[PDB]
Amino acid sequence: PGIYTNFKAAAAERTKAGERGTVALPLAASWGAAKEFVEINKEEDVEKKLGLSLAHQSFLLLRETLKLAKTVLVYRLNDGIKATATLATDVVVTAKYGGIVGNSITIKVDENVVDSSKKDVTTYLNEVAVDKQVVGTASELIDSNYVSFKTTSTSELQQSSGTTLVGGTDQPVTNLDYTQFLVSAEGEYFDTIAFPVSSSDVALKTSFVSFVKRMRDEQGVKIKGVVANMPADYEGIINVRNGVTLRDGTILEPHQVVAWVAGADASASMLKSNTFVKYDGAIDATPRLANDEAEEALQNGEFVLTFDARDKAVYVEQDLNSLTTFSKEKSSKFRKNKISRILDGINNDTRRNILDAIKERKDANTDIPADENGVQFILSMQTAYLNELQDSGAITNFDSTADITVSLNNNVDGFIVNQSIEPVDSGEKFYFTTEVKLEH
Repeated sequence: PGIYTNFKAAAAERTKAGERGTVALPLAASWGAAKEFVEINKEEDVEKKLGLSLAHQSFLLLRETLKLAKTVLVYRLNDGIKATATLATDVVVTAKYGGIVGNSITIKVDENVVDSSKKDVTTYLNEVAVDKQVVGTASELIDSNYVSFKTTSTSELQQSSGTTLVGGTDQPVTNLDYTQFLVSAEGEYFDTIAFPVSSSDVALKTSFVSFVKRMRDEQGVKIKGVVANMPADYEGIINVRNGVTLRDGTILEPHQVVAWVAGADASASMLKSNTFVKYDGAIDATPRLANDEAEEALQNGEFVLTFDARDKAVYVEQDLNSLTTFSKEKSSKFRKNKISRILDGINNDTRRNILDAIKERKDANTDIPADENGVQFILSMQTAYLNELQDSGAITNFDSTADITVSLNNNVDGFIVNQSIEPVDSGEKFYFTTEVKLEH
């Protein structure tokens, strides 16, 4: 227990096999917070939080993401009119959220059998009860995750056989909504973010790539972005090239395939790449690419899917990112996602594990001092982490001596952690320096 085991836990979490990553996915639904995220891990979550079944057509992309992602943070792009209706006598009942899902809501108020002085106000959603309240007066009605009662002066709860709400509607998705999605994305913890925007508007795709560039190289949060046909020449973006065709015959354009790829990158282990990973459910890659086109594509940092007629399944040609223009600073190695996932991860954990210890030592009233003892402490901690990654086989040739160093922020108000790590298969140690401030 305590900080220590947490640091090892971190690295251990990085190699653990099984359900993984959580990906932020923008979608349009007919029910929900609107301009806010919704966390879903189980199929039930979908219906309970968005009013429809996960099998609905509205969640096509969602399902594709869930094919490999453990968690999906769906953001409602749109919004809509809230269904309404007047119950018995002046009892305005409006749906909680906006959207056509409110039109499936229906309140049936009867008389109480265990007390003739009260009424049995129940709310239905598609002929299935979801909220029942046994109240005496209109005021005793407490708002639910489905309705909102408005008690007025002339309020009289008359028995009703079944009055249904109406007027629910959802306004189509505007390009503005996608911008707001990137804004709310700042306050969410996810591994990968998908941008299934239509290949039409180029501006959006650009503003998306910028958003990712900031998050990573400016805010320090090393996340991955996925867009279709968008050579951002940046190691933080995956450029999906082609699409696929599912068994049921449905055709998925590359801008849709991103949904899957997002979950694919988000679930990938630090030890395993995504090359030769099959796209479960896809019977063909449309369009297909000839050897020269493919070899060409890869050369340009494109994430391509190829159909293997032998095993009759489609798989990832190579887990690469849009980065093409390399250099002294960041070598070519940075295009290969495997090497990147290790690096990104490391850094990411370095900063969070340090922050946790900070705000944890503070809760015990033993704040980590900005002196030599503080440095040593953190150094010793990160070291445990680093070694763990070596043991789990994520990184090799790690010398606790000249590979990790910690110092003061020059303003003695934070810690600077410099480290040279080497991802398993890649003869090259990379230099990484993360700064953590005692008070953010």
